[PDB]
Amino acid sequence: MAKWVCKICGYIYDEDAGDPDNGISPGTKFEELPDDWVCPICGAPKSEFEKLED
Ligand SMILES: [Fe+3]
Repeated sequence: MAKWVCKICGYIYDEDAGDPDNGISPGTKFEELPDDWVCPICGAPKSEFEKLED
C-alpha cells in the first residue's frame, strides 16, 4: 500500500503498518484516517502530508 511523508518532521505513515498505538489498524489508507489524526511524532495535521509517488 502507499506511504505518505510528514513534510514537517519526516515521519512516514505506511498504510501497511497503520498506527496502532493511536487507534489505527494496519492496512488503513491515509484517506480513511480520522479528520483529527495527526502526525504521531510532531503533531502536524493531515494537510502537511504528501503521498510518496510521482
Ligand atoms: Fe510530523
